This record gives sequence, C-alpha cells and structure tokens, in this order.
Amino acid sequence: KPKEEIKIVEPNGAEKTKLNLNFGVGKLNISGNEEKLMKGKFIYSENEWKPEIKYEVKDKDGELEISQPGLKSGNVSLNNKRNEWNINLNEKIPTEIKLSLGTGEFKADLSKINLKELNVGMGVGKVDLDISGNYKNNVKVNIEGGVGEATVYLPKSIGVKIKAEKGVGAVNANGFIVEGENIYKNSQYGKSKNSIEVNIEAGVGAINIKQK
Ligand SMILES: [Ca+2]
Repeated sequence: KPKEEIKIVEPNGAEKTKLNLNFGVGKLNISGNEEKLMKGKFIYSENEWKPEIKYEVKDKDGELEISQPGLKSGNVSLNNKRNEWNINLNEKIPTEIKLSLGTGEFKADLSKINLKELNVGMGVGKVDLDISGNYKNNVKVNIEGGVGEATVYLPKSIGVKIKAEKGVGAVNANGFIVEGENIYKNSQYGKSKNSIEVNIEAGVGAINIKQK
C-alpha cells in the first residue's frame, strides 16, 4: 500500500500564487476546482519520495513550493512503484506556475485558472496542457522538453502566437496560420486586447497545438 496524503493550503493574505513544483518521476495532474489556495492528494510508494511543501507569503505573493526529494541516484527501477500528485488550484487568484519535471506524465487543465505565466521543463515524458481559457490579461507560456511529446490546447477567443521549435520531430498545428519560421497563430492574434505568447521547444518528439 503506497502512502497517501492530503495537503491543503489557505491563502493567508496572498493576493497572487507563485507555484513552484519539482517532480522527479511519475504522474502529475493539475486542475482548478479548489476554494482555498491549493489542495493536493499525493500518493507515493517509496518513503524517500515524500513530498516536501513550503509556503510563505512575501509581500502579497504566496510562494508555494512542492518538491519530490531528489534521489541523486544511480538506478531506479520503476515497475510496481507509484508516485502521483493530484493538485486542485484556486480559480480566482492571479497565478504563476513553474514546473521542473524529470520523467513522467504531466497533465493540466488550466483553462479555469487566472493564469499569468507558465514555465515547464520536462526531461523524458509527456506534457498535455489545456490553456484554452478566456484569460483576462496577457499570458506567457514557456515549454521545454527533452525527449517526448507536448500537446497544448489554446483558446479561439483570444489571440495566440506560438513559436514551436523541435530538434527531431514534427509540429502538428492544423488550423493555425503559419508565419515564416516556426511561428503559428490564430485569427484573433493582433486583434484581441489580451494574448497568449507561447514558446515550445522539444528536443526529440512531437509538438501538437490545437484550438479548443
Ligand atoms: Ca533552457
């Protein structure tokens, strides 16, 4: 039986959330649908993977950090082990998210979050992100992957521009306007007051961009 834990964070004066996640291996799932700042359920089969949470409010910014203890490691055998983080985030508070993911699968619905910035690094694995919200300010998204696939869902209603670069692999961007070298946009870009600027880099793997 793996360990299971719930963690709940109240804002305690924060007016912005800065979420910083360091995740070595496994499955990370993020959504909205939380009343407090964040609620998470963490499942881990190895005691060494026990997540470490730090939260402080500095000058109205709630700095929330969640880290899987590094295994500096030689080998880890993954069969029959489990490491899963399932996180629910507040939908109203202005939010920046930074993720460093070693290996595994990252899935996030951020369409209901008051998102300002997202930075994702992934070593080996998959990223699937719904950032198709009607955001009420400009949004900056940076995604960088080593080996694996990244899929991003973007809104039709606000302007989007994506710079998508791969080493070896394909950019699948049907229904987007193609601009010169590695730039993709929707029809709203340049027209809506608000926009999402997206940079996506993949070493080896596919980049799939879709409107939703
Ligand atoms: Ca870099």
